[PDB]
Amino acid sequence: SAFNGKWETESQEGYEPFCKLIGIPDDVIAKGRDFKLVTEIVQNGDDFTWTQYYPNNHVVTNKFIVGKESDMETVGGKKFKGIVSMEGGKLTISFPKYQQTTEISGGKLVETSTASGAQGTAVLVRTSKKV
Ligand SMILES: C[C@H](CCC(=O)O)[C@H]1CC[C@H]2[C@@H]3[C@H](O)C[C@@H]4C[C@H](O)CC[C@]4(C)[C@H]3C[C@H](O)[C@]12C
Ligand SMILES: C[C@H](CCC(=O)O)[C@H]1CC[C@H]2[C@@H]3[C@H](O)C[C@@H]4C[C@H](O)CC[C@]4(C)[C@H]3C[C@H](O)[C@]12C
Ligand SMILES: C[C@H](CCC(=O)O)[C@H]1CC[C@H]2[C@@H]3[C@H](O)C[C@@H]4C[C@H](O)CC[C@]4(C)[C@H]3C[C@H](O)[C@]12C
Ligand SMILES: C[C@H](CCC(=O)O)[C@H]1CC[C@H]2[C@@H]3[C@H](O)C[C@@H]4C[C@H](O)CC[C@]4(C)[C@H]3C[C@H](O)[C@]12C
Repeated sequence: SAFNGKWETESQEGYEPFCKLIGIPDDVIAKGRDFKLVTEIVQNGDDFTWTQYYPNNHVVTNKFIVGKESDMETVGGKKFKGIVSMEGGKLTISFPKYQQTTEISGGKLVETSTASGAQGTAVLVRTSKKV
């Protein structure tokens, strides 16, 4: 039940280098920095429903079972299959060019992603507070 509830972005460390690495144009990075994503999580043990509230009523819902291959969807609508493991309370997914670790730390939702681009890699640390 640890991840349960509604969360709101308070900080995004590495935000601009991360966005720059993955092709986002600089003008929209500068506009995008003040956007604070709201996340709603229903966790029933190993069963998760992860909802992100993007601009313009663009609700992105991902459902998964921990340690079991699950159908997932990106912000752009790309469907893919993935496995979210839990390692000491930390949710984790790994691809050859992408990794994410999500945890509850100091009562906050902390999301750490790493991506490969042509320049090298970039790391984003997003921290959300409970609403
Ligand atoms: C900047 C933009 C806000 C709308 C705008 O300014 O036009 C926001 C809305 C959706 C955001 C993207 C989506 O959240 C998907 C990605 C999530 C990653 O954690 C950061 C990069 C990432 C690719 C985001 C970059 C940027 O913050 C976007 C593109
Ligand atoms: C990689 C992508 C951001 C870039 C994009 O939109 O293409 C983001 C948007 C939604 C994210 C997923 C959703 O938050 C649902 C899952 C949440 C877990 O905490 C990690 C895996 C998890 C399956 C995430 C993997 C990945 O970081 C996703 C798919
Ligand atoms: C590509 C997709 C169209 C649906 C599809 O073809 O599957 C479009 C329509 C809705 C768009 C999203 C929404 O308009 C909300 C966001 C608006 C921002 O200007 C860019 C990111 C943003 C998160 C968009 C990403 C992407 O361009 C979406 C997902
Ligand atoms: C590898 C995986 C596809 C898995 C599958 O084929 O089932 C893909 C699906 C959507 C991809 C993500 C999206 O294309 C958006 C991002 C694009 C950047 O150029 C790399 C990171 C980035 C965040 C991608 C990481 C990774 O390559 C993802 C998560």
